[PDB]
Amino acid sequence: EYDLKRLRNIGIAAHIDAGKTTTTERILYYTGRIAAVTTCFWKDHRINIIDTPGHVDFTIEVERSMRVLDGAIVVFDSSQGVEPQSETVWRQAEKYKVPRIAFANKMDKTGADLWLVIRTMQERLGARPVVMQLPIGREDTFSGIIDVLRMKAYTYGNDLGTDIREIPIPEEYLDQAREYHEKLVEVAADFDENIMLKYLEGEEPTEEELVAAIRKGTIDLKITPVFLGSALKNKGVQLLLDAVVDYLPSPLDIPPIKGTTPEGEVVEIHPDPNGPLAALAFKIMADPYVGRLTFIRVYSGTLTSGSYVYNTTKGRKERVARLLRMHANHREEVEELKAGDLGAVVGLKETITGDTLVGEDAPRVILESIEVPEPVIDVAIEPKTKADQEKLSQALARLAEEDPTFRVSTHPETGQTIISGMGELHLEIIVDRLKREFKVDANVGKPQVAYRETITKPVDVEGKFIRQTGGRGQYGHVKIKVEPLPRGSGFEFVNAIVGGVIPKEYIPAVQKGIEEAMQSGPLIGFPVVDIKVTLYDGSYHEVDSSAMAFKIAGSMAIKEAVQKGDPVILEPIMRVEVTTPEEYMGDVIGDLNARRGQILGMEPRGNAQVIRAFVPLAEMFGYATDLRSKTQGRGSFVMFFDHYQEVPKQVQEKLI
Ligand SMILES: Nc1nc2c(ncn2[C@@H]2O[C@H](COP(=O)(O)OP(=O)(O)O)[C@@H](O)[C@H]2O)c(=O)[nH]1
Ligand SMILES: [Mg+2]
Repeated sequence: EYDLKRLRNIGIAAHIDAGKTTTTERILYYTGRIAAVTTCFWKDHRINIIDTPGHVDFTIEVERSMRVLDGAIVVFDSSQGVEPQSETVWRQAEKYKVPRIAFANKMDKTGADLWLVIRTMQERLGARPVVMQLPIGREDTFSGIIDVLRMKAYTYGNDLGTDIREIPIPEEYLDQAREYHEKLVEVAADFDENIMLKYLEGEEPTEEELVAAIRKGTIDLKITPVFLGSALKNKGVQLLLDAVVDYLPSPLDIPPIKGTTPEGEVVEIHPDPNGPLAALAFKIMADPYVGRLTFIRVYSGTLTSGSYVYNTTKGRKERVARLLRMHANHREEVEELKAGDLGAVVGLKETITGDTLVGEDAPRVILESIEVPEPVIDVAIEPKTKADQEKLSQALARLAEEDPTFRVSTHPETGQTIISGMGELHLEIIVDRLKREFKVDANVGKPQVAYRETITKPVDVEGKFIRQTGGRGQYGHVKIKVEPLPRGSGFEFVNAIVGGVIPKEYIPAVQKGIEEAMQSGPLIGFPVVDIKVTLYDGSYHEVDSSAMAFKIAGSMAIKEAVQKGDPVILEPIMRVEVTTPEEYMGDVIGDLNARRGQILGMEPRGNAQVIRAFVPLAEMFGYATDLRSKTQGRGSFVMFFDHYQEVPKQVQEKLI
């Protein structure tokens, strides 16, 4: 009941509204005649369907979901062929070196041309797609599908899937069918030698030869077999399954994952159920009654239900209580989860999305990197009126655990809770996450940028404090030397008091006091970073001095002594991989250098052209729509924070 050669772990990446969701939903209907990844069966093959992100912008989620799957299907709204975003989604496919096939959906829709896809496929996606099926009909006249591979046709009596009759191709669509059979074998002959020789001598190859050959090609990334249908009208979907088994890869065709030994050495993990074990927990999905199910693709070895696996990313052991394969209607308990297969685990306390798992006495291989995002997008948030402040921070509790990658901070002045993250969308999703499924309605603020502040020249000034007989005598007096530290060298304190000049007891306050003003730079009101303070002189009032009057004695000096060291804003200067069609280069490169950018290289990937840059995050708000407009939607870009840098003189002056 387990042959690695019969699995087929696949995804469904479509432009929104192409039918990512409606194709799957109709894919289960046909499979199930007997939710992250959702196993199922078609002619003696298992087909674990990983879920690919909703919006294809999701990059990181996308990265994962990619890594987790073997084959993949692209769904094209056959109104517009490869859609602008369906164009962008192909980019991701191209990237992660994943074999695939394509689905012309909506052939009933008014606006139903196949060739439209084919043309703008090779034309816009550099695909060299191959035609395997020809419609019988056009719009709402669409009556079937021809398989030019096997030279037969299927018909569809009703818009249901109740009626599918195998019919010999109509005399009408015959001369077209024959031309494309040939033209195809010309692509099969491109892979099999025995096929060419039979094309020439005029011999008909064999269905296997054909399909066998076409498969090497689909797989080895040299084509993209192309079928069509309407998932709405329930036609050609079966074929699409007959496709997947035929062309889409088992976990044995795709290459082994690049895993990293702890010594640095990066070795390759070969799909072997009877060897050391490792897996990837990509999806921490919170079930109802069962609890924290974490979803895992297994690469080597076997997962036994009731065992002790090692969370290699965190470092703590985990116990696998039950092993689940979630199906279309119901769950499933299993004892094994072998290699190349996918599923759900029960237990695993401290295991988050991405964490790698290996088994007890097994090599500690990590599969995912170590990216801890520098916090760059600050967002301010009052509750509704402290009716929703209740379930505000108690809401962050669940959110924090399963995702480490975001600050939470109460802002100095306004006391507004402040959420510090990576990207913009990263933050926006949580608003919908909170103002809806968390029942935390409230007052939101515009994304801000993580400006930090610092000095440049070394200063040397004090910070007294006097409030005598109010209510009992109060007093305290510091004298400090501050100098600027190198970038992202952060804080350093030094105590060079001679002795006795200030009481030993009261230093903590001076420190607690410095630390409290470094949350408010004089330039805007952002955390002062990169500095070296030195307490060296002072005075005290023997009775009047107190833990309060030296917290203030000290705060009054870090505040004051900043506005003297020629203060300076620093800003987040990002790193960008913008994907533009080769035609819009001279156009958007201009866009970067308008946003104080500094272009680095340009290296080709696919029919496209990618460009590495140094735009200030400060100049990035709305860059999506500005590039979607300059590439007519064809563009796409990704950020990866790089460093903090100074702001130029004219940049600062305006910053108030
Ligand atoms: N004409 C036509 N419309 C479809 C078909 N499949 C899906 N749709 C429409 O696609 C829209 C959204 O598709 P959806 O399942 O949400 O795809 P997704 O947005 O990419 O996940 C729905 O409003 C459907 O009516 C099809 O085969 N033919
Ligand atoms: Mg959808």
